[PDB]
Amino acid sequence: LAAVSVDCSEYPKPACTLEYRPLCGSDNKTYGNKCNFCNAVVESNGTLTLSHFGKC
Repeated sequence: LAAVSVDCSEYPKPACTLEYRPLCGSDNKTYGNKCNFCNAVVESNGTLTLSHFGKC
């Protein structure tokens, strides 16, 4: 319960790297890592956002 969100002003990128940082959007959508979650923020106008860092 807070405003902890990642930044994706450099997305989207053609490479996710492959790490594993499951960021759950504020709608409960798990994204493998920051880039996968950041590609949703970029293709969503930022209407996604997250509610908690981790898997939903």
